[PDB]
Amino acid sequence: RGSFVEMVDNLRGKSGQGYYVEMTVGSPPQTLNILVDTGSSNFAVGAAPHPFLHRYYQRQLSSTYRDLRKGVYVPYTQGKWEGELGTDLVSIPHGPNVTVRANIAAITESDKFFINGSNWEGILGLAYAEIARPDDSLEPFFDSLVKQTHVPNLFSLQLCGASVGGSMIIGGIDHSLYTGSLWYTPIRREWYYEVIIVRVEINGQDLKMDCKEYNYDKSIVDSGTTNLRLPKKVFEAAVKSIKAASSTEKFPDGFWLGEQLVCWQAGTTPWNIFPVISLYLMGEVTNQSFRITILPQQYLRPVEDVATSQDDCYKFAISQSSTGTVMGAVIMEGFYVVFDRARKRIGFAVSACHVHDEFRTAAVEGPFVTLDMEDCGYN
Ligand SMILES: C[C@H]1SC(N)=N[C@](C)(c2cc(NC(=O)c3cnc(OCF)cn3)ccc2F)[C@H]1F
Repeated sequence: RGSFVEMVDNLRGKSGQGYYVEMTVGSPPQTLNILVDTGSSNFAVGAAPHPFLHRYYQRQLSSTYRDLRKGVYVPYTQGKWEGELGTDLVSIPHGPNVTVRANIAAITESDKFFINGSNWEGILGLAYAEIARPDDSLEPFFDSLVKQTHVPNLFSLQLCGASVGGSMIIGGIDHSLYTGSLWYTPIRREWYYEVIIVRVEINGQDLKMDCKEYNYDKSIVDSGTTNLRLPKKVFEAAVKSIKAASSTEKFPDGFWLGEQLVCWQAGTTPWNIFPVISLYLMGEVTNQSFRITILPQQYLRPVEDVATSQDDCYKFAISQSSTGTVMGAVIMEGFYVVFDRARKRIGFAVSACHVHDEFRTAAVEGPFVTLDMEDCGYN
C-alpha cells in the first residue's frame, strides 16, 4: 500500500510547459502524453492534426470508441478548445494495471491551448464533476477509474523542477518521495481542490491581513498552473514585504509585476537575499493548522528561452489573481502532495526532489494553534 516502484518517475516535462503522463486511448492502444491537471475535470485530447501536435487521437482506428453525439466549447480567460464527446478504453502504462471506459473530449478546434514545442497532446483533468464541461453529468476520469476498478480513491503528485519530471502515484502514496511527515488540510468543497489559507508569512513575518483575503474568492491546488497566484490585495502586501526583505538589491517595478525578466551572471544568483514564503493551511482538527514553506528557487524560476541574453534569466512567478489563490507548480514543486479524495483532504510533505541550497530547505511544520480558521473561507 506504500511502495509503487512501477509509477515512480512516470512524469516528464519541460520547464514552464507542465507535467505529463503517458496514456493510451482506444483499441488497439494509441499512446499520448497527457498534461496532469488538478485544476480542471475534463479528459481532453487532440483529435485533429494541429501542426504543434506530436500525435493525436484517431477515433477511426479504435474499435472500442463510442460516440456520445454531443459537442463542448471550452473557453478560458485567454484561449479555447472545442471538442466532440465520446467514450473509449483508457489505460496508464506506468500506472495501475487496469483499463477504464472513460469520457474523452476529442479536440477538433483550439486556440492558445496547445504549446508550440511542448511534448503533450491532451489534458487529464483530475478535479471533480462540478467544474466538468459541459456539466457535472460528464464523469471525470478519476471517478471512472475508482468506480470501475479496485484502485483506492487517492492519487499523489511529486512535481520536480530544461527537463522536469516526477511521479503521479495512482491509488496510493510512495514514501520514498517525501521526507518527514505528511500534514493534511481539508478539501473545503469537491469541485476544484479547494483549501483554506489561514495565515501568510514572508520570512516568518506575518502579513497580518484578514485571512478571508487569502481565500478571496477561493484557494486551490493546481498542477496545471505555473505560478503561485494570489488575490490582488494579498499580492500587493506580499510583494511589499518581499521587496523589504530583499532591499539589499534594487529591482525594477516591472520584474515584480512579471513584465520583465531579471538576469544575473552564471552561478551568481543571490538566493539568500530573497525571503522564504510560508502558507499556513487549515489542519484536520479544530484550532489546529500547519505551515508549508517555499524557497526563492520555487518562485523565481529560470527562463531558458532568452535568445537576446547570455546570462541566467528569471521570472518572478508570484502574480496577482482575480480567481483566488492558485497554488500552482511554484507551491507543488516544494512538496509531495497527496490528493486523498476518500478522506476529503490534501497532504503536504517536503519533496525528496525539491530544489534547495545548503542553507535553506522547503518545510512542512506543525501543529500550530490558529483560531477562527472557518472565517478565512469566503462564501
Ligand atoms: C486556465 C488553465 S488553468 C488549468 N489548471 N488548467 C487548464 C486546463 C490549462 C492548463 C495549462 N497548463 C500549462 O500549460 C502548464 C504549464 N506549466 C505548469 O507548471 C510548470 F511546469 C503547469 N501547467 C495549459 C492549458 C490549459 F487549458 C486551464 F484551465
